[PDB]
Amino acid sequence: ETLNGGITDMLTELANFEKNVSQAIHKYNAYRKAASVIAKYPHKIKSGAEAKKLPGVGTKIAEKIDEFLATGKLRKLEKIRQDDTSSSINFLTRVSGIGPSAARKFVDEGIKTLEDLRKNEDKLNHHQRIGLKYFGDFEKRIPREEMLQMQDIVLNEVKKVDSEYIATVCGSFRRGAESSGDMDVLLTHPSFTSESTKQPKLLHQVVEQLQKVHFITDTLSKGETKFMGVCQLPSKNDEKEYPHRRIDIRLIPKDQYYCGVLYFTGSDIFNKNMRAHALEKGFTINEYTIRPLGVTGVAGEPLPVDSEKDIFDYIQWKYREPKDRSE
DNA sequence: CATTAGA
DNA sequence: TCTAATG
Ligand code: NA
Ligand code: NA
Ligand code: NI
Ligand code: NI
Repeated sequence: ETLNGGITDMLTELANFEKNVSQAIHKYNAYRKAASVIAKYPHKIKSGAEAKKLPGVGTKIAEKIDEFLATGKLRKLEKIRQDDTSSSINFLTRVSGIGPSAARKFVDEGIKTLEDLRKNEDKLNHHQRIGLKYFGDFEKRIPREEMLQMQDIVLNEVKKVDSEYIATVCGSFRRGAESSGDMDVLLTHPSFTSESTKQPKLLHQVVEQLQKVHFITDTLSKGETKFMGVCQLPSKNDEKEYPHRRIDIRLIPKDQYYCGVLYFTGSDIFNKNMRAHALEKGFTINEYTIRPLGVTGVAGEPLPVDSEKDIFDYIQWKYREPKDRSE
């Protein structure tokens, strides 16, 4: 956690670089497992060899580990850290909709910078266009102050179109989070569950609604169960407008909401932890259900959940207010 | 770990 | 269809 720091960080930088700039999944895949066990390692890694003894530690990484131990740096790391080609991929990548593949290809054509990107806005697809469009706001964190306003609106409409709708702004926001990076709305309605053959309009309806009044301003992608957009608080009595923000809404079969809800609320840790516990207590938990553990090894059987509580009850835990879903 | 675009 | 991208 700190004894192993610098080693694991460089190990990560190393990996990142392979996976992006280059296309070396393995190398990249290599660096991480390494980066992983060395972090679990309980003692100060004092030398290559010492590390090397690890699983996942080859001579290659060892080699690097020495050089790093030896001198506060690493050349390849210094060289990569400098490299404009590589530097660039690192950047373009930020743009919403721009992955590494694309990052590499733009770079090859010479689009390095943002400006470059604009001039060739033609080469960019919708998503990416939008990305480039809201580049700045895409980066800004959302204040819960605003987080609250947004939520106020969304629930308001959802209700309006259908009083039967169930919506939950999941995420950190749900966890008190002073700030948040983007809104996640979990949707479900009673007339949509595991079996009942869809009702696409169900998603569609509300979407309309939300753009209707001007909350949704664009569509990143919209399909029958997952809307992905941009949205924004009405600019008041002017002098101050609101930044464009990423927002996702997903429809769910009412017969899986709470797991789903549980699930997105997280935190990552709250999850696994709640996850490892449901296990001893004879169960299995995942993004949509909870199934009693069968002795024969495994077993199925979706238990009936009517709220986040039911889930705990099941695994017999303490109802954890989201506030304290932190770990 | 899956859903949507795209080409 | 595959392959990319976001979550
Ligand atoms: Na080894
Ligand atoms: Na990106
Ligand atoms: Ni998100
Ligand atoms: Ni989020």
